Amino acid sequence: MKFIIEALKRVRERRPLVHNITNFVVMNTTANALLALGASPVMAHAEEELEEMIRLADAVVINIGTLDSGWRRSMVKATEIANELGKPIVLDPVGAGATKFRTRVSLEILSRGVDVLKGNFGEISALLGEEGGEEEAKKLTMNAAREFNTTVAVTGAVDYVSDGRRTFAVYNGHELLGRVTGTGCMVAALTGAFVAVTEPLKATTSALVTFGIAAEKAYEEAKYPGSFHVKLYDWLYRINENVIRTYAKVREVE
Amino acid sequence: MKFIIEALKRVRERRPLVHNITNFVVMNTTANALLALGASPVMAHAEEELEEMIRLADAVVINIGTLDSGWRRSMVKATEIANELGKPIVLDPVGAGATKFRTRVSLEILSRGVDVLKGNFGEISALLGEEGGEEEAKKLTMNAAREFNTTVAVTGAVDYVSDGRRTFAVYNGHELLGRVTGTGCMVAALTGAFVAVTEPLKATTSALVTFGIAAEKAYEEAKYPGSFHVKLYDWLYRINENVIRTYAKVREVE
Amino acid sequence: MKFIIEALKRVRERRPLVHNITNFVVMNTTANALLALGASPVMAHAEEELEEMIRLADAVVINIGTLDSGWRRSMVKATEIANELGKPIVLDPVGAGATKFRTRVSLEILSRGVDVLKGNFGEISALLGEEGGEEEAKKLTMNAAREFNTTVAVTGAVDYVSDGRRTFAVYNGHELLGRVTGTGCMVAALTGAFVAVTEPLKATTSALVTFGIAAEKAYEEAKYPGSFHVKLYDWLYRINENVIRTYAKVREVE
Repeated sequence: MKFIIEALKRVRERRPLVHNITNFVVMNTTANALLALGASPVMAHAEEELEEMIRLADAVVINIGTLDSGWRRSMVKATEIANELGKPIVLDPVGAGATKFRTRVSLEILSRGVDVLKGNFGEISALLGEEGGEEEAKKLTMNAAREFNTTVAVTGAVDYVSDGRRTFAVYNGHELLGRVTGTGCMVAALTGAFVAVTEPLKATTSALVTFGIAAEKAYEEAKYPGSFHVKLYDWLYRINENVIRTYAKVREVE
Repeated sequence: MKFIIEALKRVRERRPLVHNITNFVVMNTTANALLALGASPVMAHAEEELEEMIRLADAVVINIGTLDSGWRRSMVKATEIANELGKPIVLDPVGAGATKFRTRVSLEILSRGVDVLKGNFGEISALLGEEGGEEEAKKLTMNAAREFNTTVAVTGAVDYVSDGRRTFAVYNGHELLGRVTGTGCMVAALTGAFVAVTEPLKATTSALVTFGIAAEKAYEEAKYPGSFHVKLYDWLYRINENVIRTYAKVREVE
Repeated sequence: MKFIIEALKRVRERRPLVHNITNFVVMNTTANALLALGASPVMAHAEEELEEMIRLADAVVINIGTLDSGWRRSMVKATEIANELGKPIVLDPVGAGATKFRTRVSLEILSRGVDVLKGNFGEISALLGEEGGEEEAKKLTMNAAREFNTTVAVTGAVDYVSDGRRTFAVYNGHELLGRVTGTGCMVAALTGAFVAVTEPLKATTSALVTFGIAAEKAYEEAKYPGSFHVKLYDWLYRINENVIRTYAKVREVE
């Protein structure tokens, strides 16, 4: 899809700085994913520097994977600062639905407003439920997008992305991603780079297609978890116009 | 050994959720080790969600590698919650004997009760000493198991595992593991998966044999630290009945 | 250069313990870099064990990449403890100049005294400016070294290291390092190992040459970010006298 190739080019030409207030398991992993793609990561959470860092950044990615009271304070404050400045925010509600704490904090951030909400079926369904696979996943994506007035992506074998009016289905990816931790978190981080250079719906769709293709390419070279993980970074770096043209599996729905 | 092949099969069929309250150096590393083996990891420490997360989990792994007062509180509380629910607990006393703080916290957790205590000679000897290589390592393993009323593993060139009555010696492994950080921590995390599906003595022995074989297989493919580390995950995923049958080096002692 | 080959040999013969109070993104990464080189890492920050850990260590590496009020307290206390004991300190002012918080904390640590200050042009220039490319980088390195009464390294395409009286230029390295996060942090950690066995100027210069060569060797084997990252550890382990003799690009300036 044309806007995907152009978005990737924009990310690499502009080299956006993506501020991550993320979890301990994906600190290095999402930073390297961003660098491989062509963006620049910065991980910071101290309330003493949140304003200056978010001012410096082009986008903010919030990941609650390993949150606690201290990080929650930083994440909520960051959301308020980013919204005041108009810096796009990407939220990955890791574990929402698993514990009330995660569901509560996710809704708290969503109440203030984010630009992209990205999670799996269970996480997004839990958020929409508390607040109030294909056809059902598509409906969930749309309802959540309207409910939270933002662009939502419900990831899965087939990913669905919607801003409430338009919807895209992404078929790229590989099941071995299930054996590498924080892959959805990598997508959230990459989305941060794309949203810095293009609107939310196209940015998130572009992130899913790009990462999904990288996963397919990585598997071609490595059939096992360890080597496969390494190849993900290789392909986030190597993916280009020709690869997207030949591997992209995405369509607009409805 | 037959119970090892069966334990591995059980881990992969049941896909247990292993809750880790661990150290910053091994967050990603132990999560990916668990995923490669066939289990599911979850890293969480917030006191606001410990009960719900431990309720969700099938086993709890505590690693004090980078502890502080805040994490200590979470670890002790987790131990009390897990014991009330009957969820097996694996403790890796990283650095016990190196600082009083680590020795103290380890004994505090052991006093409440764990199902598996796993560490090297120095760590376990320090715990047994404060509380109160082969032949000496074997005796240490046994005395510690009776002292702390649990299954203990003293890792080394040859690993010893004992529940106080029975003891096993594991000869699998490779010295290059000494050049990859947190490998013992990987074993503790994997033990969490095994203990969710089989009793402590067999679970820990199975974890040591499985990881030890993965280390041997990884070295066959990679002779240097970086590439060797990557291959560990590949083999935790590839190891199967035939590999265990042909590579396992384990025997019951006494 | 002869003192580099000898320093590397000393690191591997003595296997120094390098205490790191570092950032979340480089926890595993710097630990494995140290192990590959031949040193032993230990990551600890709890005020309850700082004294015992620094007493145990041969050098202390402080990295403010993901600091907060809690870690700042630990870092400042560690600096005071290390100086009282005479344990060499390496400071990597990650992000100094980006936020006042990072600049402030860096200067606070520098005021108490460190043995090696290592950062890029922007970070060191911000510290020297607040306190008060080649020719300019060289002048910066020298002025900063005299200003902070320590050995300073301003990293870049060409690295400059000076203790205020003597200066060295390092030409080794590869641009792909820009696509792997925390590479400068890896150098700071390695410097911790070298400074434990040789004086600051030679230790830092040796660290830059060794890592720079590892980068060149890694690129020869891997042209993409993921695989390249893995090969860095392989070569920190494989580099030896012959490789240094044939690849080293370093000279004393002035």
